[PDB]
Amino acid sequence: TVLKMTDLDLQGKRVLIREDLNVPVKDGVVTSDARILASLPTIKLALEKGAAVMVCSHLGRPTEGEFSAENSLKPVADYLSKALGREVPLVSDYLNGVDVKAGDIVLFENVRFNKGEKKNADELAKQYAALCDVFVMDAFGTAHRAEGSTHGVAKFAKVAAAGPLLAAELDALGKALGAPAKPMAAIVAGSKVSTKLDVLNSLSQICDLLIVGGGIADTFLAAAGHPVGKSLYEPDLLDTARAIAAKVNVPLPTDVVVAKEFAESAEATVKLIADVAADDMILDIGPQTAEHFAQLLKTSKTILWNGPVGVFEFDQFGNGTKVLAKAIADSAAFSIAGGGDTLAAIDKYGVADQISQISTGGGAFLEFVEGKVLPAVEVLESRAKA
Repeated sequence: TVLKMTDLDLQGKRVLIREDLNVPVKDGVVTSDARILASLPTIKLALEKGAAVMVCSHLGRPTEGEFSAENSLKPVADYLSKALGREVPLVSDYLNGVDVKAGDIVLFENVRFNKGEKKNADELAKQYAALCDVFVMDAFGTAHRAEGSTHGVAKFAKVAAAGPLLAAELDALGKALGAPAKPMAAIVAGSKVSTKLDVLNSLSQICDLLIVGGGIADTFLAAAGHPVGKSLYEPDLLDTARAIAAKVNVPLPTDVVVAKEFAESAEATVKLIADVAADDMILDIGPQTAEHFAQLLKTSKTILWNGPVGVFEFDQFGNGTKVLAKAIADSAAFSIAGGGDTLAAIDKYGVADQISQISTGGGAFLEFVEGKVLPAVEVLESRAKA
């Protein structure tokens, strides 16, 4: 339970809003704005509520204590000025005081230039908190970090609350992971079981079908005694995968698309799983597997989508993910999706409108799926109780 900015009285109050404005930038220009688009209703509501608004965010992982022009938020100030129809100044020196009136908005320079940001320094947290009456955390994609402007500031601000976007992401994730409508399917892909072990084990206690992809799928295929050829798997994790497959239904591919190499002389071939050669690379699920998986997805009432099932930027290895994306788009289930490759797949196959919730903050998304405490949410919950 956290305080909500929407439930607050903000008229004439100085409001520091931590947004996730960490967008691609090239040559001083924003080249994609999904994170900014998502945050703008928060910014607009605070202004409508009578606030003096200070927006802050990170950009990249610059060196603390230096100005790095490539990491400056000036392109986001340019963008916000055109989006809001008003000059939105970038404020490059603010920890010692900033002049902002009710009804106005400024954009702080990159919080990660500040010495003490990454390690959550009290001195820095207190300087943030001194600039405002209310601190609002609205950046779910950084909620897994205890940093000066994501966590420390909320220790010391007079009032500390969640923003509308943070609350909405916690709600949707709570919907999919708290007690989901059954049956619940999860798709988890990646290069290694070991690197997503916490995700897999958590979902094993939550979902009813666990569709694995990529190198995770190779280890499950190996653990079942299937040949995976020249495809990455972890022999040491074989017992773990078998334990996971004992806890939850993990359907395995019945057919796959293989190639020996990426070359103009190579052909992409569908084989049954038993016929994978020792020099074949497993690069997509096969058409029978894709049909079976699609039928499973359209029977589910909840879908967690965390990964493609093939190297889909190659069309010869894209059928599995195309079919699965379309199935999720057609399915009656509440679907949530997260992870960079997943969003790329959603964009490529044009199903974004048909996904119930698309999380843009991968790392914090996975931590929430794993059952981890999110420090940014934790500090908000402690403030509310006290």
